[PDB]
Amino acid sequence: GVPTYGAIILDETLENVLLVQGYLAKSGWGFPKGKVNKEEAPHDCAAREVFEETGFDIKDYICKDDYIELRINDQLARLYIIPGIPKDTKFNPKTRREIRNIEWFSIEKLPCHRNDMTPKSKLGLAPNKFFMAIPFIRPLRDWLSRRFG
Ligand SMILES: Cc1cc(=O)oc2c(CN(C)C)c(O)ccc12
Repeated sequence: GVPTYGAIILDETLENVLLVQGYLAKSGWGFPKGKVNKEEAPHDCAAREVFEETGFDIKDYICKDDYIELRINDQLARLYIIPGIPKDTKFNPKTRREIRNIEWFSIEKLPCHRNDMTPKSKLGLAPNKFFMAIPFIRPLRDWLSRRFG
């Protein structure tokens, strides 16, 4: 699979993160990210995708050692961690055809797994509008514990 790069943007308090809402197959909330072009560097893909989806340029903020990276069905996804962005920042997707909304969310109130259906005696997971973000929440919390306390 083709690797994807993007960003976990936090506010000044480290309480809140920035999520984007897609359409159709991407109909819930996730971190801004996308597939890398041929010969494009990780950090440049990250800045490009985040800019298309939020109107915020992260080029001069990226720390090349500061990221979280997961494999998800044999696709690599790396999100660079960008702390200290004020909540009064104007965001503005370029691609209005891809992005329905942008909003800040409380990290402690976000879920880190989806719920089962054992109250109903049925296998699988109940739907969750944070499906795309969920895998990154627990790594993010641990990474923040370590780097800050
Ligand atoms: C929209 C856009 C196109 C592109 O190819 O690269 C970008 C980069 C990366 N460097 C500067 C080339 C940005 O930092 C910010 C925006 C873009």
